[PDB]
Amino acid sequence: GNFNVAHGLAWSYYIGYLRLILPELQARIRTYNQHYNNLLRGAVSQRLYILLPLDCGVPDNLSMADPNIRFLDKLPQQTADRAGIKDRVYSNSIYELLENGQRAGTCVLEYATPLQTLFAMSQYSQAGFSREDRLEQAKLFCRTLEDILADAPESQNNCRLIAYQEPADDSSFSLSQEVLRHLRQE
Amino acid sequence: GNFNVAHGLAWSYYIGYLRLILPELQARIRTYNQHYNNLLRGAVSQRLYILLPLDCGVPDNLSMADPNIRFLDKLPQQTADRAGIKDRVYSNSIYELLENGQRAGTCVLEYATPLQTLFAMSQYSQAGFSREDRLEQAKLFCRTLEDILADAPESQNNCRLIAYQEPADDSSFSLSQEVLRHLRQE
Repeated sequence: GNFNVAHGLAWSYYIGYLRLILPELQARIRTYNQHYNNLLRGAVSQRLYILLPLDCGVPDNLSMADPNIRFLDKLPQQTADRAGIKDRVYSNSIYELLENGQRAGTCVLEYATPLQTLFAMSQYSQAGFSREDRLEQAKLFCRTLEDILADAPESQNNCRLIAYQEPADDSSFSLSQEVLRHLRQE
Repeated sequence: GNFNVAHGLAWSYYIGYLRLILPELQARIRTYNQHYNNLLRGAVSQRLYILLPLDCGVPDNLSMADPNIRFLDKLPQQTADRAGIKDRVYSNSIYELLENGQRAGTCVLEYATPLQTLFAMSQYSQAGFSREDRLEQAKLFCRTLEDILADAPESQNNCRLIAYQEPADDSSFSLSQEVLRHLRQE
């Protein structure tokens, strides 16, 4: 009905990023696990885990968001700029999920960048954007994003959305646990 | 009413790019004209000219779109990553507008990137996006973009939108002339 900025954000994210990165994602993780060391087999997960914090807060470093999340390595490149699409290549990060001072899991992990736009709008007066407005568009962003992936060809299979909202007060939340739950699940 | 992907695209473009680049645009052009050579005064225009082709076609190189548009130089950097915003710095291009094999004008010039998303959607089956759909969203993108700039603080003053549509057949159009008209105008 109204403006609904989320719809545009979701499509740009998929068309301009997800669809270009996802196809070769499995291969780049295979390279890290099997072809970057002859003494050990890597155990990096097979999917791109996309953090979708409804509050749209996106820290520069994951560890600060949670100490139990630690940067491990850069996802190896392919490498091919001219495969057709061009934007390639892209920088991606592998993280180890700590639990009891012990590595519980490992995976390529990142926030949904468009949420920065959402966050920035709410902090921009001319936008007339409130907290609830941000939440509304954030939820919407996820809904339309997963709607897109469903119609996608296996792109949904190389990818998983981790949407979550933290309580406002007396808030006990563990990002790593949230991710782990997802990793562990399969 | 409906999805209207343009609204999101316009806001992301302004919030994530225009608003970060525009503020220091005047200074970077002042640097090129006055502080990059002690033998001559540069004559680069004072505004960022944004190409808004309604057909959403965005060539890698401007000259191919028109031979009379020639890359001249990179817009000098500031340079400051941590001014608050971070994405900075950004690469920008200065172009000379030829006319009769003679330089008629010179300015920092670039396409509105989000139009690539529009173009890409129309070429994506699952989107259910037609030519007219692309045009509709393209026009909409410009409308909401200029709506944003109007409420902006002088950002509109350091910037100018060049929206244009080319005829389908027997099409005689000169991009350089279009830009020049704009430059000349002031």
